[PDB]
Amino acid sequence: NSTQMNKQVIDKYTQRHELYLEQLLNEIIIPAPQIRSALHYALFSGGKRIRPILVYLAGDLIDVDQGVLDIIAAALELTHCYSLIHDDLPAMDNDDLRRGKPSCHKAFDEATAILVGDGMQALAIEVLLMRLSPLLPAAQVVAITQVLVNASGISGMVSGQSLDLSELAKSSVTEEQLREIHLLKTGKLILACFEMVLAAQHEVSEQIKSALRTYGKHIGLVFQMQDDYLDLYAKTTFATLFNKQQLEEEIAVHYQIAMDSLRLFGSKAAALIELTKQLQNRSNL
Amino acid sequence: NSTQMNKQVIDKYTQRHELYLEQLLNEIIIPAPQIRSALHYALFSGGKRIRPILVYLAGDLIDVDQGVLDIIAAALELTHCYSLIHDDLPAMDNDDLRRGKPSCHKAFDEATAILVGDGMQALAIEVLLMRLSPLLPAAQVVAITQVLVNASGISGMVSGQSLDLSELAKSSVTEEQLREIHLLKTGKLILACFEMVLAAQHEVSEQIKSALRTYGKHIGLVFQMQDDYLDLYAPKTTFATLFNKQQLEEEIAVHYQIAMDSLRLFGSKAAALIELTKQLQNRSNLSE
Repeated sequence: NSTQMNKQVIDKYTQRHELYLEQLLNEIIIPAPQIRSALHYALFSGGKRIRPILVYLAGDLIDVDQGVLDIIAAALELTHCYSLIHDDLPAMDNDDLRRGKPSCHKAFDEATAILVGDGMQALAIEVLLMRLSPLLPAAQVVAITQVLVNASGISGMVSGQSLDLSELAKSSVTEEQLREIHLLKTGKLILACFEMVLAAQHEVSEQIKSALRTYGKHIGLVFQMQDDYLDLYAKTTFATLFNKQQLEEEIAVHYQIAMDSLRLFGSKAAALIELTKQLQNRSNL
Repeated sequence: NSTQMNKQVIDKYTQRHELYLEQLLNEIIIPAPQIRSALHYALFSGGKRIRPILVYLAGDLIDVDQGVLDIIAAALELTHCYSLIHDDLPAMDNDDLRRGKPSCHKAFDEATAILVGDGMQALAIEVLLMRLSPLLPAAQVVAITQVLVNASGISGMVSGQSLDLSELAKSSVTEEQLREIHLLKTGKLILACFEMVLAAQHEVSEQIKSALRTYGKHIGLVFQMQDDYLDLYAPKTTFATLFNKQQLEEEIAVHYQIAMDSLRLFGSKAAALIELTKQLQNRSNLSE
């Protein structure tokens, strides 16, 4: 009943987000029609939009304008999707397929896949700088754009993916290195949802900052724990380092920490709690 | 004296730029050894890099802080370098050699080339945001970064390179289309040198703005004319297939002449840039 109301809040965020991306793409001057077509193809591959959903939900918690959350969600989804297209390339993960359809470089060509990835990374910065300027002071525009580029660059995602491709091949890798790799590759951009939202206000409570930072950290880690779990149950991963009921144990523990950090917000977090329960339920076998 | 006073000014600007890049690179947390190794391999070479110099020389003309200039020029080279690494890949221009040495994917692998390119693009923006913020008002920081990201993205460089690959294969390309493709691919980024420099000041005069913009448009165009002139004559569709030898030679000359005359508002203050322009012109003249 209130499960029904909460799922609809999430669904309305998803549909709002996807509509906003269409409008945004249409508003950009793109002299090469192949870039426009491949961008659309890439951006609409059936992604679950978890990074936008988190931006809206965490943004609701601290009452930022949904117009602002529209910009931030778009930026992150563009960044995330650029990385997917590049990761799919033959030189990296070499994925012929993404979900149902062929992957970007198969539906178009490799050059187009590379260039589109390059363009979406830039577009995400363009979108923040041009559309956050009328809604927010310039120092706030700088601060949140900083967060994205810190997390996505050589200090984060770029190093993390490099290490994902090189290190995981051999069996010299420790749990500590695996955790570090995943924190850089996925963990930091998941964090960036919460950091970019927090950087919309001047002075947020330190208890609120810490609660969202705890949720972000532990949700980002546990997704990967869940991914490795599912991979093997439905060379070295979380499934190699932990056994069946041990990796299961880790899943529940990190979800509980994530759940507990939201107790501060009480009623206001019921939709985020509901999302967290669905995400946890992806492994309820 | 003055034929070597201004010549050494150009030499000193490369040295300053390379030294600023090293310091910058050695400060960022780069958790992957492959990344910091390939970054350093790609970013440092012999000879001079034209975009940072143009930033320095245009920045001098309107007397902006040289600390600011270091940052803008670094971000520009990082953006330029990322694009070269990506264009060098087998999916695109397929270059085994960048200049004289093996390209980034040949010295390392294609994944490292893609990723380092990806990280350089992000770094250029990081450098702009963190380093300009104690020096300039936040509004200017935003507008400076806007210029680079508009010129480098899908409305500019990315469409420019996509159309360079798909359309130039055909020989049905007009002079009009060829001029548009090169403006999107390189023209806008070269123009960004002058435009990012202009966004450092609050009340720049429109006669100054227009004088830089004219130099920028004609210089970015004529480099590509020179490139097409060079690798056909001295050592598909190009400027060298659409213009003949003598026509191209005059097109080179006229566009450089327009570029020279654009700086006469500055006068003797521009003598550094004029000598560089004449140096850039004469790598087409050495055939004659």
